Amino acid sequence: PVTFGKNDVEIIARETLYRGFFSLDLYRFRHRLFNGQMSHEVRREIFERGHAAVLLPFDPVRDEVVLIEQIRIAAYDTSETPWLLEMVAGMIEEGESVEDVARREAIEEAGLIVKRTKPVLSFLASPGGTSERSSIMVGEVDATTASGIHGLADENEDIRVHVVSREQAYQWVEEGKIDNAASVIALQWLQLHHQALKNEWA
Amino acid sequence: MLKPDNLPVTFGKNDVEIIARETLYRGFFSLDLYRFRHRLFNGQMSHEVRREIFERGHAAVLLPFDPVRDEVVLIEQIRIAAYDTSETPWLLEMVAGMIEEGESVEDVARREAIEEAGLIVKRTKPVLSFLASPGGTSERSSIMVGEVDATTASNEDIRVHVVSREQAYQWVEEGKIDNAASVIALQWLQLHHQALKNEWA
Repeated sequence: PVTFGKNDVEIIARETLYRGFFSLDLYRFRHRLFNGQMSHEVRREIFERGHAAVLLPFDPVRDEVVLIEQIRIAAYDTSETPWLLEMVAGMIEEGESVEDVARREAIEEAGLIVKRTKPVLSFLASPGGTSERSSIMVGEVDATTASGIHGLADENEDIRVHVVSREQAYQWVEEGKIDNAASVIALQWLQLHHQALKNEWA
Repeated sequence: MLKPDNLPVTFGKNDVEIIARETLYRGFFSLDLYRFRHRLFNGQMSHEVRREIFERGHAAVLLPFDPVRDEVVLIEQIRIAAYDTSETPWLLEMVAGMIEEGESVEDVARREAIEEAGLIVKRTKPVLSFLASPGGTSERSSIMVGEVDATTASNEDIRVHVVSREQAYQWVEEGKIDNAASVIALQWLQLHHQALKNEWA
């Protein structure tokens, strides 16, 4: 299919338009057009916020999924509520692996000690404006052990764990009740592979 | 009075107060700082919270599906932001475009299908609306399935690719197609293709 590669791109320069917790960078480049010629200089403002590890907590025995609820203020303007039902996830630091970030986050966010893990899919959230890549892992979990609300809150990350059947979690995606990219992709993947995953982990 | 809306979540918009939004950078895309306070699960109100949010508008996405030939029409184009974590920045994607003032998702999807893939969409059906990455961006993308005749597909920036639905899906499985919009749309299609083909029979 795709034939053009990095040798068909000429990155002239990159600049940081804003640098705070996250960064907004300007990529200035030329690339090959489908007629074979090179383009003029193109400018693109890219949102740089590192990359993420996502963990789909799935209990094979109970056929349940563990969801974490937390506020995502960015969802405010286009959603009925900024509190979303999500997957366990966290930013990949230094030389951490996607598996260890996923397993560590399952402990911090859901109080779950993941057993067997298996890679799922790795996706670009929105290639047109952010470099962010998210790698999904499905982790074998015992849903009966998720933690509850924290008495003394972590105001940087206040989470409430929800345990639902796999079928209901999938239905909520179909219904738009779960609509963040990581959860949609992970739960759609589960719906497409659950019998095989259950048999494998049986 | 009317009963409140049902929420599968604990708190709603009335449980958070946005103090103000400050622009960190303004270009065609912007980076804002939301300052707010919100109820905590332990029943207390939080301290002010500050988050940087990438504001880049919202998009309409169209999965071109030919139910009779069981084919999908993909578009190929460079996405420079994919450069640092992909072998090549040229990605296989769905037809897509930004929704502007006074335009419906369907208007945009139908227009973009013509200018990106030279396709005249017949019936459309809403699939799913997703938040790309709510932890850092407000971007919302609404997906629709557009009924097309894959034989009528048709450019210096975008190349059209007609493949079978199974090929497109297998490419998602192997990681060859890995942008959120395409993965979601094609996984949706893989789960609903027979029902859809029957509906459009």
